[PDB]
Amino acid sequence: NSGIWVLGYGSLIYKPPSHYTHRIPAIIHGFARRFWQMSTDHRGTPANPGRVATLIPYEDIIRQTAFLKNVNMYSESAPIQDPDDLVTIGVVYYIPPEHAQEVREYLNVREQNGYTLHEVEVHLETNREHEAELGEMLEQLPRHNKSGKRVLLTSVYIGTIDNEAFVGPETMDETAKVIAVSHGPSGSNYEYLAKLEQALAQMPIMKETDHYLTALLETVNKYRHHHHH
Repeated sequence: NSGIWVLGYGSLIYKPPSHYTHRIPAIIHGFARRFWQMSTDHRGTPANPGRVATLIPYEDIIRQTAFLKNVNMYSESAPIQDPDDLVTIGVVYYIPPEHAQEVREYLNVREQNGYTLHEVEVHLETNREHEAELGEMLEQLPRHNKSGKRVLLTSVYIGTIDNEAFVGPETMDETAKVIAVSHGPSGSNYEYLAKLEQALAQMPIMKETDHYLTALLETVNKYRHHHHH
């Protein structure tokens, strides 16, 4: 078999697949990350479902007024004019052939709650070590005409707007109250958001932006420790 490239944009950024051998920062164009997937098994419960991350493609954004309004509200590029105006940061992992089959099965079970497997293009933000170890591969990837970055086809888990766990569109006030208090077998819903925002904030990817995630964390923090009990 071949190896696999797996894109992480939520908890896979800071709780990675097993056995990976490369981990590269990745610019995902044409998708917005939203906390519009409910979690009844990890970060919430059947009685009180949490919220976890999913990616919403441009082609779905432009099919509902509520989605288009929400992306413009939080984006510097408002009004969003084209798919490349939507930017989400993540990382891509390489799993070598010897482990790809087993890691795929682990990730399928880890993401069982409504995610499906897709293939998307990302722009790589490589460092010099990546360029030393993977230069022969990078030279064979196309360079994007606008960004000048190498473009890589990578697999990705996405809760599509059709899946049973999808709760979008949801206003930030409603999403933040749920994240502030939900808690499941994996831990608090708050930890999932806070670790994701920290893992992105601590990535050495500079400004060359969708403010949703930082706005969400700010709202969650205001609601935290102000529950009725």
